[PDB]
Amino acid sequence: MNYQPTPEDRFTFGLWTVGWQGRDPFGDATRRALDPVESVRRLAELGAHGVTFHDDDLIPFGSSDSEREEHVKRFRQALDDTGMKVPMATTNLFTHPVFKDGGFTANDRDVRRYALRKTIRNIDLAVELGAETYVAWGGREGAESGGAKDVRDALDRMKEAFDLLGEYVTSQGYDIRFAIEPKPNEPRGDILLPTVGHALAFIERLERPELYGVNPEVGHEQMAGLNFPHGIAQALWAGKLFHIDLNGQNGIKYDQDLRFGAGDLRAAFWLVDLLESAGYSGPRHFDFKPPRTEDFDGVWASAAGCMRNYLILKERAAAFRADPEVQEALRASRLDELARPTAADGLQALLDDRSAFEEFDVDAAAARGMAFERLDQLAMDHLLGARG
Amino acid sequence: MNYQPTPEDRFTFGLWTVGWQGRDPFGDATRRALDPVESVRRLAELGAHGVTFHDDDLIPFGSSDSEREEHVKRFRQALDDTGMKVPMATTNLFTHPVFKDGGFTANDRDVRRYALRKTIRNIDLAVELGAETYVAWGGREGAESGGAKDVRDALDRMKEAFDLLGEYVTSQGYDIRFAIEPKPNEPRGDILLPTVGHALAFIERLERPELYGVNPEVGHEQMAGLNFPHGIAQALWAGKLFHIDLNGQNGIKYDQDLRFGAGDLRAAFWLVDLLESAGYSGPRHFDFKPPRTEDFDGVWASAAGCMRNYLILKERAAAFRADPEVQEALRASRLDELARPTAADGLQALLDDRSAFEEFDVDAAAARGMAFERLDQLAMDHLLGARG
Amino acid sequence: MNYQPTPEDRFTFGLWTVGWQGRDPFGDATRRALDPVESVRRLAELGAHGVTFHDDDLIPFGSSDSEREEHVKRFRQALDDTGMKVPMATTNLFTHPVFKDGGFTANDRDVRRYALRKTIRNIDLAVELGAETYVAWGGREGAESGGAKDVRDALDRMKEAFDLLGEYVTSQGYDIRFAIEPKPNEPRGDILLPTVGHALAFIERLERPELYGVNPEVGHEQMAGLNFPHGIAQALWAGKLFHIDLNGQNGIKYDQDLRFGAGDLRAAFWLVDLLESAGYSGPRHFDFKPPRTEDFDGVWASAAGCMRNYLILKERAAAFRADPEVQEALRASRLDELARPTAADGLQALLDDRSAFEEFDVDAAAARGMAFERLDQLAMDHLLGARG
Amino acid sequence: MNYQPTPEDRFTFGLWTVGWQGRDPFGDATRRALDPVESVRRLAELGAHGVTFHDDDLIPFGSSDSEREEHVKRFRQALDDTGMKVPMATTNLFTHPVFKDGGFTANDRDVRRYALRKTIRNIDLAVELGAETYVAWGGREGAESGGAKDVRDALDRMKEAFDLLGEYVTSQGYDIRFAIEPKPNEPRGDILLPTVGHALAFIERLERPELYGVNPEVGHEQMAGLNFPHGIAQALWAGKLFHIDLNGQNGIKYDQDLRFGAGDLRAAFWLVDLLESAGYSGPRHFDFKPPRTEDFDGVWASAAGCMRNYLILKERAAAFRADPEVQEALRASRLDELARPTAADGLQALLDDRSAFEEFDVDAAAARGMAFERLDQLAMDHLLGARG
Ligand SMILES: [Co+2]
Ligand SMILES: [Co+2]
Ligand SMILES: [Co+2]
Ligand SMILES: [Co+2]
Ligand SMILES: [Co+2]
Ligand SMILES: [Co+2]
Ligand SMILES: [Co+2]
Ligand SMILES: [Co+2]
Repeated sequence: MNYQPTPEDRFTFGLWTVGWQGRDPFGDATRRALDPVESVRRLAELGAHGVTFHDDDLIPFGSSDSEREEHVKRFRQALDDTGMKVPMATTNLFTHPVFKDGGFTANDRDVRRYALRKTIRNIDLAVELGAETYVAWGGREGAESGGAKDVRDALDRMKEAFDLLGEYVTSQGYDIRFAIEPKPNEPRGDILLPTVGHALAFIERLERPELYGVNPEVGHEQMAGLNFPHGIAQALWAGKLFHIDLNGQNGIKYDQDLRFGAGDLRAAFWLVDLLESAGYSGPRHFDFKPPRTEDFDGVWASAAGCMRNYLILKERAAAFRADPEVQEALRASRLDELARPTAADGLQALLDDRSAFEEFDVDAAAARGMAFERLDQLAMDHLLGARG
Repeated sequence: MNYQPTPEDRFTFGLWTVGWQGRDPFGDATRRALDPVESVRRLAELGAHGVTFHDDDLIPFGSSDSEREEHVKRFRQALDDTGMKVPMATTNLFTHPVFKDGGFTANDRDVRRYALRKTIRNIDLAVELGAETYVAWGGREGAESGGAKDVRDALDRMKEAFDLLGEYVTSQGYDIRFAIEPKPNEPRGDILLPTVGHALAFIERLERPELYGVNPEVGHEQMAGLNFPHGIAQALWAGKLFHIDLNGQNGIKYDQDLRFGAGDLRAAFWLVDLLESAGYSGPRHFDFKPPRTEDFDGVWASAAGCMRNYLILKERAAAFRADPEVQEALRASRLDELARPTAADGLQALLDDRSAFEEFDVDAAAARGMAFERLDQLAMDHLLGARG
Repeated sequence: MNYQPTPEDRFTFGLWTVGWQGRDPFGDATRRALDPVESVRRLAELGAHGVTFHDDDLIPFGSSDSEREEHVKRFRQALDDTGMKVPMATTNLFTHPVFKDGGFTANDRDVRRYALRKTIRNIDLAVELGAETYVAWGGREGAESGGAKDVRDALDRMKEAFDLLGEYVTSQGYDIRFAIEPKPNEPRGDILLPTVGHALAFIERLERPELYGVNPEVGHEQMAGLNFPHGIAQALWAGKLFHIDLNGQNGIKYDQDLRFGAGDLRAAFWLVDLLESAGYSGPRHFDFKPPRTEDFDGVWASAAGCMRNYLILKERAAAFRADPEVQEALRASRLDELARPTAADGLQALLDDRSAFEEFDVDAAAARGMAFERLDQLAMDHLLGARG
Repeated sequence: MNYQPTPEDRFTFGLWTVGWQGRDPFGDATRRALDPVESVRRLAELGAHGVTFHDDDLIPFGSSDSEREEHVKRFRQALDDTGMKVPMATTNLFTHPVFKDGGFTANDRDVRRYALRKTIRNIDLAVELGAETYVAWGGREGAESGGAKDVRDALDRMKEAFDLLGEYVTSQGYDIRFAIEPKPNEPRGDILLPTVGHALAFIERLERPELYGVNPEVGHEQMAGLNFPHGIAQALWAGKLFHIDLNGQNGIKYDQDLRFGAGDLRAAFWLVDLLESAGYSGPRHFDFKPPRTEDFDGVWASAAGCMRNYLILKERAAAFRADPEVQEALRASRLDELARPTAADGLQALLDDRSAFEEFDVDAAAARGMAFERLDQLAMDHLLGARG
């Protein structure tokens, strides 16, 4: 009863994930840098479907046009020699000191312009490598103080930037969509569009909202103490789940970026279930960070554990939904009733319905048990593979 | 140098605020119930502008049509005898056991219908008393487990309900708007539309989004560790700030509902500033709870403290923005640059601009100090009224 | 492969657990009160070992000496008719309004005295029923403001109270020990001795520290974002784990008090393991609250789920420690090295050891991988009962 | 009405504070390294009393015995040329990869020994420079997983290390005391002795507890959502407040280390008050991090702001305690009653007191208002310097 991941599973990893050197705010790198080529081969041997990357992950900052091509060529040969795909690409607008006050919302106008040019350059490369989704994580978009950033003005600059990026893509006739990755805080005191909710609402104000979705991260939403599965549900409801970042997070605190399955285990189970039941076809991205206490051997074991955890949860969730005893329980809880419209008969009908108010026995309605505990235990028994 | 609140200040209070009996999950009521009439007179004497209420706050649950009128009549005379106004009204869809699984998103269809009828009934009364805004806090909309509620289905029921309420109002030709009050958790494990961001995004999916705004609460947003001022800014940017609930909250934990000014003091200062600079004209509502450790004398002192704190912060914020030294600091931080468009020259222009990339000196740009600390200290000195 | 709990398991429940009426800060009771006798029989039929209670749970407040005996007599017959035991008893110093400012640390001296008398009265009854541990949860000990309570003075009153209780017990020659249950916040803004750490340190200042331990709660420690298993470990290390309260908690927020197993599942697994490996013999108490959305049928299902979850985790933890592959992994991580003293050779020896500094190859030491990820995946595979 | 700090104020700063290069987990250094000598002169000109440092802050890692002396000599001349003192010193057991699994609790025995030797070496230097307190922050002491560290075994190693350090100091006849700085998490998933409470309790298990205190940090305690002033109070009560680290923290999240006064402003006011009323004589250390968005000019402005904020709060707290109206309010709240013993008359007396139970009118006692809101508003008016 083993769970071997295959390319068909659509499991992808970021060059920065297994490529993390282990540099933390209070420690130095515990591992040597990994050549992108090596990562592409190791991941392929593990059963990955593809890899994503930041412009600065593939081509070192300040690289000449000659070096640039050379870096891309090598990467291209690796993908060809393995069959790996590049479904998503993003831009690094947070590392370089120049982005200390942000990229698209930096107070310095000259910096904002540079941010757009650096991004557009990568979008072109992303389309060349075959990326279908372009993610944008504004890690420096925010502030540590109250009078340091006018959110109203910042939002204007944020929209302007995204609007321009949409005009460029549509002008080049590129078949690529944008995905905004929200984050509550870190490395900034407060980051703009901190949750999936703030990102979804901001997208509705863009000139072409149909060109923007959302790339929510398990750990990010949890950083604010929110229910990731619930967040994902809303995104799917609004048809904006263009991509997703899987990982682990131990409650509220710094961005752990643990391997998928870690941290909130039950949350992971409910997430996989929703993704499988909703029919999510997007790639199963893994934005994690192998612990700095591990070596190269540990890094590969960590990544493999991510795909394995997903497969295991996927199996338990399927068995949980296919279990008649569970199907019967769902009905006992009225899960089927929640699906039926409230007033399909219309407003006037509902207004003239005495059974809805005038002659509604609230006493008897309130006495009805929801039987939610029995259903949850059935879900727990399935997760722990202990069905008795 | 005193701060006497006047009706012109637009300070409003909820009947449940100063009317709180002090019943907590681990204790009984420490204060006797207050007759709505008494609250309307005491608040008027304090300088309040008006009071808001839940259908169940003014007319006891199960009240006969005869009792109903009687309760309203008395309340109406009090408002006339004092000049107090009723700018906002809401429905209690959380107290009664019948709403143990929610109101608009309850799994039981019969309950959902009853919830809509109970609401519509109050909307009518709200329009009669002169309410301009109708708030909806779905305190029971959520779940304690994963398989107990299908967020996708729940969102459908939530939209259906709001859509119907919009049809009723437009059908009656009522000049009233809706305001959704988000809350992360409590009393439910997880409440739907937990943040201002989730509420704003959900509103964009309604048939008539122009009829729905947002009533964010200081404590609620803080319950998720978010930046309230930032949240309010986004709302104003999207022109959805129809109402606001002021109060205090000590970090992340249960809903304290402390008097305005308490908890995050700096957050309160930045909030008042934004509200005053943005030109917010809506009422300054106070959704607080006088500590159960206080008597009737303490309740009045608590409410008065709310209006006083706002007035004090309002003064400090005004002095902070009018201070030349501060105006000069804002320029040093490039606050004025953040206001200028990024690429007003257009996309093609930005693409052909070598000064934005090809010949952009990032080294010199990165070396520029933001001078945010000096600005923040200037803001701190103003708040503490210690300008030296 | 079922897990039937037996009295030998030592599973106990509080009268307030399954007896919770469902009264929340925003809702009324959804269930009718349960007669203590009924709870004692239902729990016995489920396989419980015994039940605990607050003085106010068994004998209604203000009960006459005649009523008191009557309530005790009935309870006594139930225990005899079932074989259930009463391993722990506690006092209710939080419900009654009189305790609005606290019990042992109330500002009013007359209240503090009353609190001690009310407690002593119950200690006597606890010893009569056969209780071995007396828990003290200071739910009202704290404050909502800074100048409302002098922690230094409060700590004095707290010690005085506990010191007096120790003198009473030793004077009566009672064979009962005290257990302090810490809680970060709620219902008070901040509660004294908020964590297991603060309680353990405060106990070291008591006249007879050997008479005081600690009754940590899963949800409480989690309310501050701490690692419960780690907290329990420290308690065991200091030999102060006299009792423990099991339950569930979904991250940081109000006190959920969910059934054991819920909330942090992985945390529960590590907790059970430590309790089983350390040899904890104390009773497995369950301080939970059946969701108000459930009826009497749901309450029993919830309680049963608590015992079942423990048994399942107990099995997985045992298999995880007995697995050779795991034993080998522990060695690879140097878990065995952490057990060997650092400088058993002494200080002088360590000072003269050139291999510890002068000739210590830190480069090679740092390159050694901890192999913690492989061990964690092995722990995960065991928990999910998916060993492949 | 300005607040010029003087050496008499006892304001100290860590070399790593104003020396922070700005390297974050998602960004590079935005500022060039500062020569310790320059920091000692700039701080002196600002009015600082002295500076603290880690062994690796003054002497670069791997420095030869010849380089070591050279670094110390220069530093010594700076202190002489300015009059600055070195009240505290600490060891860097977190940066070097060798300490990836911890220092004193590392699984590798050879690493633990090296950690002790590296520490002892610095203790000697600390005593030479005139340090009175030696702080120990176990930033790497913890784990990211459950089976990666046996807290029981780890605690043994932690005690062994501290015990040995106490034997070395007493053997050398050094007049220096140890101070343990707790931290909930970061950079490790969970750090041992996460709160002031866990550190105080662990110290009571040391061979010579009289040689160990506690160095609590404002931001650290807040990282767990605890009340810093309350934490400090308990420490003072146990006479273990040997040192303290001042700074700012915006609720629950990563370690911001903002300048003193920032983050929780009210918490800062109550802290200063307690420190001034308790008579704390220890140095007012500032463990902060100047925002990476600032230049050298901003760094100095940030540090100056720390001393200024303390002085301002110190003034407001003094005026708040000296205000008769406040003194009268404290009495109205019974703050004076909380100071009087509960049962000075003894146990037997309290047991025979019918006025404490038999004839205690709880009804009238419960009706008494605490008047805490009035007192808090008086405290608020004083803080905002708005006494009307
Ligand atoms: Co992350
Ligand atoms: Co991500
Ligand atoms: Co609230
Ligand atoms: Co509200
Ligand atoms: Co609890
Ligand atoms: Co408990
Ligand atoms: Co810190
Ligand atoms: Co520190």
